[PDB]
Amino acid sequence: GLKAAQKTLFPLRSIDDVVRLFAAELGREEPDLVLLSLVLGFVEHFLAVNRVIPTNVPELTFQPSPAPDGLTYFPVADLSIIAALYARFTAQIRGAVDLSLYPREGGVSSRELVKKVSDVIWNSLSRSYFKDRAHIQSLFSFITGTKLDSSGVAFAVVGACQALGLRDVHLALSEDHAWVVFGPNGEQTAEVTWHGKGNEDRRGQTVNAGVAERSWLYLKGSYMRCDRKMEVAFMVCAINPSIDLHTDSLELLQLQQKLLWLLYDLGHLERYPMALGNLADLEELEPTPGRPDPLTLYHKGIASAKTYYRDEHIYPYMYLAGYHCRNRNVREALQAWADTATVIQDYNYCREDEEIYKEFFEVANDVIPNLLKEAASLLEASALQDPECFAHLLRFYDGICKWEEGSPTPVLHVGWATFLVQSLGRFEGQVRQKVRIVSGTVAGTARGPVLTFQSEKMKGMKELLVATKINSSAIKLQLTA
Ligand SMILES: CNC(=O)O[C@H]1CCC[C@@H]1[C@]1(C2CCN(CC3CN(c4ccc(S(=O)(=O)c5ccncc5)cc4)C3)CC2)CN(C)Cc2ccccc21
Repeated sequence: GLKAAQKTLFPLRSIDDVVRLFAAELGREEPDLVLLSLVLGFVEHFLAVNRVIPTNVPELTFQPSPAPDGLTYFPVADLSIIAALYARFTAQIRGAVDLSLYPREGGVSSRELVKKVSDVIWNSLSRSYFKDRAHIQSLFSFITGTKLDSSGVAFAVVGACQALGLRDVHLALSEDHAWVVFGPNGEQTAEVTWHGKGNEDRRGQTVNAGVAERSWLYLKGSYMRCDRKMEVAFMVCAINPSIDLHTDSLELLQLQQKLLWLLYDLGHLERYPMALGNLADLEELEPTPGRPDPLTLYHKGIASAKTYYRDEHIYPYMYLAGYHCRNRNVREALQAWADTATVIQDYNYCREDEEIYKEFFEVANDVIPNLLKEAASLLEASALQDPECFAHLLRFYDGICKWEEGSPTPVLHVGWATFLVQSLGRFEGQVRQKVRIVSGTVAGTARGPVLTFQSEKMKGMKELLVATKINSSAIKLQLTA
């Protein structure tokens, strides 16, 4: 329930008031996920979902404040409103799950109980709604509009488990999926939501099969296993400032930025590489004085991935590659994309890994080709004369070819092939020839750029890629084989 220490910080008439609430709750032994998710959901609703202030609705009020170029109206999170919704949730879950009927062997939650709570959330949801709809992540959505996005279901199951007093059930995240972790050592996995559009219902099942499959979706087992603090972080990263496709709520941007700096300072993003990248993106738009540069943050994310996740994550490098791409840094962007490909090389492409495929596809056949086309125009009155770029480009295609190896479905098709030739061509033979494609001569040590191919496809083409004249026939045929 809501304790006196929580209720005294209400009402929340500003961003700074909401941050105070989070700061307090993060200090608590067990931060209340339900309360924090409801508050965020409440403010997001009026700052992005429906910005029109209600004319008839009493008891609901707005707080005027000076804006940095007139006035801004913030939704006042009243204790009456937030507690009413909090009460509705706890009522709904407690009045559906009979704890007496389940034996809590030394506090450890049984698989049967986990599945029950998972079913309560699942069966409460609307029969038909657009699953990729924005602002349907928070518990405010589950209560007010009974709609939740894919990862939102998993967050709710964890929030609901917490309400029931089950302090061992936690959120488990990958880079494109969410599930639950529980057990006496927290080694029992349970699917509690769906993935993609029409890929069957694996709910209630274990994650073991996807981990063994070497699929990017279950990150070969080196996925995030949240604590209550990392769950709060997820919640903050889940803030959606999008009003529409081209505009954003400044208050929700300013709110997500402040909450992430708070989380950072208590060291709660040290195991969340994608959060460091999100904070970096926000620091790029409106940098807060005193705080580190976006590049410091982009690399803190990469550092986190290498330290706590065996350097098996893709987005930390994508976040950096995007920043350099935005800043037209070409070599640095192509370096970062080549690093991304080195990670995906020891993964196998499975049907459910479609999101990361679409990402590599856009960079290989749209983003990189545009950067090189732009680079070519700027030459006529530099990165196309740098041999390191051409090495990075080839290392990028090396990782993708290596990824395809051992995969049940092919990655590279004739569509990838055309853009390889085009991109190779953007570099003059003289520049291409400077890159030495060496397999190595002596293993270890005793007491122009150099590149080694890991993939068979790229190895078989080493001589073709470096030739003065490009044989489109052979290069296309070898990449697609
Ligand atoms: C923010 N951290 C986080 O955990 O946000 C959670 C919170 C709620 C769900 C959400 C998420 C994430 C969202 C972030 N993307 C990562 C972002 C970073 N990208 C990114 C992709 C490509 C490039 S590029 O360089 O190739 C490029 C640049 C320019 N033009 C073309 C291409 C640059 C940047 C996407 C990851 C998923 C949502 N998701 C649907 C389910 C989910 C599931 C588990 C964990 C998190 C999440």
